[PDB]
Amino acid sequence: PSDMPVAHVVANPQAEGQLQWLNRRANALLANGVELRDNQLVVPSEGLYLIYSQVLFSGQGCPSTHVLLTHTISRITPAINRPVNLLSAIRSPCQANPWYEPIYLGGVFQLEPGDRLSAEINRPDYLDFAESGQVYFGIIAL
Amino acid sequence: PSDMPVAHVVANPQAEGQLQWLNRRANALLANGVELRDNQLVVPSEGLYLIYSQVLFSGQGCPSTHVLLTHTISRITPAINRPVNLLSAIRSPCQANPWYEPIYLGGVFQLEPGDRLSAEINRPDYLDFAESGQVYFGIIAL
Amino acid sequence: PSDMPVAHVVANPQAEGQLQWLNRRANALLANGVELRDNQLVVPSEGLYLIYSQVLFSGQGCPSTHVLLTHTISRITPAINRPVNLLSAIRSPCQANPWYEPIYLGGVFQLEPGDRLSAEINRPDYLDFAESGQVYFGIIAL
Repeated sequence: PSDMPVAHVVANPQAEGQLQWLNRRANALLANGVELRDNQLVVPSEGLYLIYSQVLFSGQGCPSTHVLLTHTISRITPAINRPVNLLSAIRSPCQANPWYEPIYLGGVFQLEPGDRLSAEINRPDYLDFAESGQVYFGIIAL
Repeated sequence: PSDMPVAHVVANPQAEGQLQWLNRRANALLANGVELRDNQLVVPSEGLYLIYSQVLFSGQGCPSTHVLLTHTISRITPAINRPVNLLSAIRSPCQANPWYEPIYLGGVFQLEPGDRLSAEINRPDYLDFAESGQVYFGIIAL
Repeated sequence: PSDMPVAHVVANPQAEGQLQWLNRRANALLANGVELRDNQLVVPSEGLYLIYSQVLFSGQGCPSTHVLLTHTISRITPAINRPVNLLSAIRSPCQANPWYEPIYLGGVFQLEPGDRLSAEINRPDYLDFAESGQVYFGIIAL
């Protein structure tokens, strides 16, 4: 534990089905006001924050070529409750023989106290996580 | 609600042709000394800065296989008027059937007041600033 | 000037064989306590750190399809002197036309004084340091 608000949650291996964020420990972090509610991060005070997140996709051979992987970081203010696209990226893996497609999103944003941030993916069934650090989501107060 | 120099500009949808950075946007930034001139960021004081940027490429089927996507972050010091390769990455999509190839660049650098930073791409025809959060460029003073 | 611990080492072109981190100056960093020993970064004090790294892979035509590129950032505490995956990602280039697959890893972690951090890759044969800004590794104290 230390100064400024901070969070660094990680995927859930046993949650084989969806993308659930957990407060584990190597240093998976979550303190100084920041809390995890409804699988989302909640900022404490007003200020500039650094938001980042990565997800790894994995597949055993392509179906056809109509496959698209997406990762996004939306911001939900308390006034409204809509998921405005802060950081978004897309990937088209296609076109034994496995395939892997990682995605990283990073950026600095001005956040207001009470805000709710989240990181979602469209195809949580390719979501790879057969190892520590292959998918995470975090933020820090600057 | 702020203090250190900071910038987080984004692509321009209507600039269908080139990569133009904009700031007059809700969750976008550009303040505390940092200004956007000639489509480039300009640092205020001397110090360590975090520079990041992402771009998303999109295509509708490959031409052949001789296609290379590149994203770079160069530095230009006032006196020495010359681009310095700070962050660079390359991608080869190729080898009906669309393709999405994102690229993220991040790093911490010591900058001198008056410096001019920029983020460029070689094939602005493959640029895909479709939805929000897809293509951006920012920096922050640590 | 600045005063928190910081490091931003880069690949070694002439080290044609392995991934060697170098710190001369500039446009890379390594100061304020942080040192580079045994090709690894060593933290000075206890606190939250931002760790990032990127590597670029390059190839001249695929062998078959059984090729996997990996980049990882392991930790090593004073107590248990063994690695600890902090950030890991994988990529599969294959599904004489060349190819380019970059990988970026970023995250915030709580580090204890005396810790040793490193960034490794499984196939240092494609590790592409032909240009500047293509392969780097750094950290900063928040």
